Amino acid sequence: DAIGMVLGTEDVTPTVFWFAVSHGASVGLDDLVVVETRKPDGTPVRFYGLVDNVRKRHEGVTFESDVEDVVAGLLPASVSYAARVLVTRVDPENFIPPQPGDHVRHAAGRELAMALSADKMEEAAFPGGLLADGQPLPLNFRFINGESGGHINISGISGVATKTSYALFLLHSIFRSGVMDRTAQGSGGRQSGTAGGRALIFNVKGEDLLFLDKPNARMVEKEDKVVRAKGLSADRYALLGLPAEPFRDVQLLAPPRAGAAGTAIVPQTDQRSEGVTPFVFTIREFCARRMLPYVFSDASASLNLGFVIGNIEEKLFRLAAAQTGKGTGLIVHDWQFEDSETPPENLDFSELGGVNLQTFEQLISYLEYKLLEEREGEGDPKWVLKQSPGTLRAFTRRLRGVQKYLSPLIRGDLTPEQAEGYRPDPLRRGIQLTVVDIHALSAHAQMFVVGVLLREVFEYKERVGRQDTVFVVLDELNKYAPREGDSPIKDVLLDIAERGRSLGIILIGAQQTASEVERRIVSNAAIRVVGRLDLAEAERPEYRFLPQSFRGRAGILQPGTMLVSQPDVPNPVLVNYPFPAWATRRDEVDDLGG
Amino acid sequence: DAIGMVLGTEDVTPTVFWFAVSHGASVGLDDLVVVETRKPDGTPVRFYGLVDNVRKRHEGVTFESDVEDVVAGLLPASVSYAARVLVTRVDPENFIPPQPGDHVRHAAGRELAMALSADKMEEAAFPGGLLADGQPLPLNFRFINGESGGHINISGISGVATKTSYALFLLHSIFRSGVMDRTAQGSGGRQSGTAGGRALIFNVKGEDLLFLDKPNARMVEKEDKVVRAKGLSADRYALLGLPAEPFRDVQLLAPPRAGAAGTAIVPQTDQRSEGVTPFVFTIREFCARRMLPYVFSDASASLNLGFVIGNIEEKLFRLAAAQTGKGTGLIVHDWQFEDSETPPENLDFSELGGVNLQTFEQLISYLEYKLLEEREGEGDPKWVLKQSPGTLRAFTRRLRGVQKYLSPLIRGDLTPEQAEGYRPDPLRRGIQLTVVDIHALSAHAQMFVVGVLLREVFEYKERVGRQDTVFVVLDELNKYAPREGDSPIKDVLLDIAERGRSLGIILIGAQQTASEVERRIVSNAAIRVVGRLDLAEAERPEYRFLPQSFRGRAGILQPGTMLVSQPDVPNPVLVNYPFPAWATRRDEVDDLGG
Ligand SMILES: Nc1ncnc2c1ncn2[C@@H]1O[C@H](COP(=O)(O)OP(=O)(O)O)[C@@H](O)[C@H]1O
Ligand SMILES: Nc1ncnc2c1ncn2[C@@H]1O[C@H](COP(=O)(O)OP(=O)(O)O)[C@@H](O)[C@H]1O
Ligand SMILES: [Mg+2]
Repeated sequence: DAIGMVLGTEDVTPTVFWFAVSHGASVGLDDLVVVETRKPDGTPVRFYGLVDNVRKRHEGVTFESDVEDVVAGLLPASVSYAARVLVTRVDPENFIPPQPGDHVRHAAGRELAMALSADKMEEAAFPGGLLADGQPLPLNFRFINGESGGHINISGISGVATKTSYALFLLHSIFRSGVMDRTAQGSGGRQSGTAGGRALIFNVKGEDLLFLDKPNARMVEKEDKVVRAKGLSADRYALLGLPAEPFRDVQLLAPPRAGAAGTAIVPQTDQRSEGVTPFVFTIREFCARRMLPYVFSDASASLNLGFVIGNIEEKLFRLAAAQTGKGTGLIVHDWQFEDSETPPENLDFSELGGVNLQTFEQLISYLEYKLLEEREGEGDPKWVLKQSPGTLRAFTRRLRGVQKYLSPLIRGDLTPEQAEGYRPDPLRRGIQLTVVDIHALSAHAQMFVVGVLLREVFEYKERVGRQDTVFVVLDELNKYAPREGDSPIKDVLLDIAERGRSLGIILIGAQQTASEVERRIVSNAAIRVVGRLDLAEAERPEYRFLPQSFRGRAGILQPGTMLVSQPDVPNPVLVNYPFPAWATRRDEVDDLGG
Repeated sequence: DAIGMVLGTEDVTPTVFWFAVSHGASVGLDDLVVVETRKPDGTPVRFYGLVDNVRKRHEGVTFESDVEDVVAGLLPASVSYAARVLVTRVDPENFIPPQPGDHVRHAAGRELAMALSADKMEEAAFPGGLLADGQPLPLNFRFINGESGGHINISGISGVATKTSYALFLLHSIFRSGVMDRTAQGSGGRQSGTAGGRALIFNVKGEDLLFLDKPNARMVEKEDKVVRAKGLSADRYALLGLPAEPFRDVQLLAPPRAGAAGTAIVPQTDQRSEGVTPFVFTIREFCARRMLPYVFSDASASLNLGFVIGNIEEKLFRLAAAQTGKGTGLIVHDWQFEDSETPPENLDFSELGGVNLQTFEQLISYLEYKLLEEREGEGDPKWVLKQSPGTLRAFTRRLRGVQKYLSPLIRGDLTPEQAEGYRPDPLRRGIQLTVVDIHALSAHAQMFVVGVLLREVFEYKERVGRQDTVFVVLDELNKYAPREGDSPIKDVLLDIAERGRSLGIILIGAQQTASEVERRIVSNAAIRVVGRLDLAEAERPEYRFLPQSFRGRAGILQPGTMLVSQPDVPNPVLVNYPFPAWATRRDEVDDLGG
C-alpha cells in the first residue's frame, strides 16, 4: 500500500525531500503523495507534497561497460528509483524534518483532499480536470465567481496549447457541476442561482465556435483511445461527475450578409444557416448609446483624438435625444450641401424638410460637413471645438476606413420592429451561452462589436446589480488589452478585471503570452492556467509562478494537458481534461454516419 | 532541559552556525534558541538566534537502495538531526565563535526576551501574535505610533493570506493591551491616552466589515480545534493577555439608499439595518471644503486638468463663502438658460432671483453653462480662464460620467439639521472605531469618499495637533496608491505616510504585492508583515527583507500564519494569531449552531 521510504542520502527538509521508490510501484512526475512522521513526543505530523523530479541510478556498477555482465546476472547491481517531493502542505504545520525511512504513500482519499486544500474549498470545489490517476482536480469557485477570487487567465502556444477549448470545458464544468448552486447557498442575495448564470463568447477565428449546439460525433472515438490507453475506469466526464453532452440554451448571432443596398436581412454564415439569428445596431442607438468611441481602437501610436471623439459623441447624443420620430435613423435638419459632393437621389427626406440618415456612410458624411465644410471648409465651430483640421481628417479618415467594413452592422434603414428583433442581447432571458460571430468582420469591426457588447453588459451590471454571474470568454487578450497601448475596449476590460468581481462579470481570458497583455488584466486573475508554453517565455517575469521544475516540463506539454494554479494550492498541478462534447467544426456534426 | 550541541562538522561562525538535535527533542524551523559559550578567560558570551535550516540525514549509508534494509536493523546507520542557527543577538557584543559541543536550548524566559530585543521595547512591547510554543511576540508600539516607528504594511495572497483579518487583530491588541497607556506616560503632555486612540476603516469588498460590534459565534469551535491540536494551555487570547471580545465603541456609516428624487434618507444596508447611520455630503460643503479634485482619481494617463480643476475649485470656494443662506445648496445668480436644454421645474428659485443648486447634476449643469455656454460658448473668462474647449468638455464629461454614482451622496436638497446629523465624522466624540460602507458605491464614488474622508482627518490633525492617534486600515493599497499613477487620493496617502508619524495618523496598509504600490508609501512602513506570498513576488526587490531561507516556507504558509518583521528584531519571526472574536459575516452573529 505504501509507495516508498524517505531517503537519508539526501537532505530531508520540511519544504522539500527525497524518497526511494518501493519495488512494484511506479511514481510519475506529477504524483501527489503523503508521508506521516512521528515526533519525539509521539504526536504525528503529516506532510503533503507533489513530485517535481524523478530519476533512476545504478547502485554499485562501478565501470559503465559492466552493464552487459551486470544485467546478465554476473555482477550484483541494485536499481535506485528516487523521487523528489515539493511539500505543499504540513497539516500540523510544524516545519520539522521527516525521518528517513518514513513511509511515503499516494494521497488517495481524504489525504488527497488535504493535499489539494479541498477543505478550504468546501462546497465550492468543482471539477477542474483529471489528475494523474483519474482523481478530479478540485477548483475553488469562490476564486472564480468574485466571492474570494477574481477571473481566470489561460496561456499557451496557439494551436498547440488548448486554451479556448479548455475555457469551454471550464464553462461546461461550472454549469454542469451544480457548483453555482452549492456556492449560491453562501447568501440569499450576495450571489445567487445556477440558472442565473450566463456566458458571452465571440467567434474570432472563422466558424469554430458555432456547432456548440450539436454534439461532437468524434468525441467517443478519440476519448475511447485515451480510456483504453491510461486504463481508466470510465470515460473522463463520468470520472468528473460531468455529462459528456454539448452546450444547451445557445444563441447564435451573426452580421447581416454584408448586404449592399439590400433591405433583405440574412446572416453571413455559409456553413451554418439554421438557428443563426442576425444582429444589427441602428444609427439612432449608435448616437443615443454613445457607441462612437468604440470605433476608435487603433492598437498603435495614433494621436490623442479623445477630445474630438468625446465632443462628437456628445453632439450625436443630444441630437439623438432630440429625435422625436420612431425611425431607426437620425434626422438632422442642418445639412445643406450645395457642393459637398454627395448625390441627392437616395436621402430619405423628412416631412419637416430634414434629412434622415439611414446608412453609416451618410452618418460619416454628415460628420464631414459639420467638421470640414459647414462654413466654406472651416467647418461648423460648434462641432469642431477649435480642433486642428488635421486632427479632424484623421478622425474622419479612420471612420471612412472602417465604414466599408462596419456599414452592414449599423443600419438606419431598418424599421423599428426589425431593429428590436435583431438587437444583440447577450443577456436574453432563457439563453445560457451567446456566441457572437465576428469572424467575417474586419480587424476593426471585430473590436467595435466586442467593445460595445462588453460595455453594454457592464453598464447593465452597474445599473442592475450583482446576483447573476456573466462569463466572458475572450481569446487573444493581447489585441484587446495590449501592455502599453491605451484604448476604450481595453478600458472596458480594465473595468471587468478591476471591478467585475463585485459586479458579477467574470473574464475567462486567453493569450499566447501574458507578457504581451496589460499587467492589470493578467494581475487580477485568481486562476492561472498554462498550456504548452514557448521555451523563451517560460523564464519571463510573467511566469515565475511556475517553479523551475515546471518550465522544462511546460515546453513539451501535450495538447489536452494544462497546469492550473489556484490560490488555495501553492503549486501548479498538472491536469488533463476530456475532448469537447460540443462540436468545434462542421464535420463533427454528422447526424447520419461517416 | 537542553536541546542540542554545537556541531563541529560544519563551520562555527559568530553570525551563523549548526548544532545537532539531542535525541527526544524536536527542532522546528522558526524556533528561537540560545547557546552560551565560555571565553578562554572564563567570561561567558551568549548567542541568541533563530533556526533557518533544519534537516535529517542517514549517516553511514552507502547506497540509497540499502535504505529498506537499514530500517530493519540489518545494516548500521544513525539518523542525524541538524539545525542551522541564524544569530540575531550576542549579549556581550564579542564576535567570537561558540565552541563545538556547547549546549543549545530553547529561549524560553528572560532568554526569549533577549532574543526578541524586548529590553529595547520596555513598556512599549505589546502582543503581536503567538510564537511556536505559546509565548506572545512583543511588538514595539513606538515603531507604530510615530515616536520611533511609523505605520504598517501587510503583504500576501488575498483570500489565502489573512492580512485584513490580521490588521483588525492588531487594532484589537493595540486597544485592549493598555500599550497606549504604558507608552503615553513617558510624558502626558507629549502624547496622551488610551481613550484617545481611534480607528477609521473602509468596508469595500462586501458586507464583511459590518458586525464588528457583535461577537463571533463560531470562533470557539474553530479556536478549540487549534488549541486541541497544538496542545496549548488555554485559548490563544488568554495567552496574549488580550480578551476575546469585539470592538467597544463602533459607528457604522452607509450611503443613502441611492434615493432617486426621494427626500427620505435610509442607509443602503440590505443585511444589516440596525445601528447603521446614513452619511451624506452637502453641495455647500462640497464647495467650501474643496471636494472637487477628489472626483478625479483615474490613476492613469488622464490629462493636465489640474489647471481646470484648480480653477473651478477656487471658483466654487469663493461662491460658497459668498453664500449667506442657511441652506445646504449653492445659490448662483448668474445662471440664465435660454436654450441650455435645462428643465423648467422647481429649482427652488431663490427670493432674490437666484437659482439654488440642490442636486449634483444641477451643479454640473451650471458648471457646463459657465464653461461651455456662457457667452454663446466661449464662457465666462472668470471661469474658462483661456482653457481649450476640448479640455473643458473633458473635465465636464468626466463629471457627467461619474454624476449618476456620486449624486445620492452629495445632496443640496437636504435641510440643515439632517445635514449636520448625517455628516461623516471619523473623529466623533465617544467613538473608537468608524466603519465606512462604500461597497455599494462605484469605483469612482469609493475613491471619492475615501479621498475626502482621509483629507478631512489629515486637515483636522494639521490644524489641531497630535495627542490622539488615528489608525487608518486600508486594504487593496495598489488601487489607492499605484506605483506609477498620480491622483489626489494617492497624494493624501503620501501625506499620511511621510508626515503622519508626527501628526498622529498611522496607516495599517495591505496589498497583494508591495511591488505594485507606490515606493514612498511602502518605504515608510516600519512594521512589515507577510502572509502566504506568491512564488513570483518573494524574489522581487520589495521583499528582500525576507531571507532566502524563508521564501520556500512563505510560499506555503497556512491561513492564520504571518511573518512579522520589525526594526528591533533583525529577522522575520513567524507567528499565529487567534480567529476573530468579532463577527466577520452575517451568519457569524447569530448562528446558534454547532
Ligand atoms: N482535450 C484535448 N486534447 C487534445 N486536443 C484537444 C483537446 N481539446 C481540444 N483539442 C483540439 O486541439 C486544439 C485546441 O486548440 P484551441 O483551444 O482550439 O486553440 P488555442 O488553445 O490555441 O486557442 C484543436 O485542434 C482542438 O480540436
Ligand atoms: N485567525 C485566522 N486564522 C485563519 N484564518 C483566518 C483567521 N482570521 C480570518 N481567517 C480567514 O482567512 C481568510 C482571510 O481573508 P481576508 O483577510 O478576508 O482577505 P485578505 O487576507 O486577502 O485580506 C478568510 O477566510 C477569513 O475568514
Ligand atoms: Mg483559439
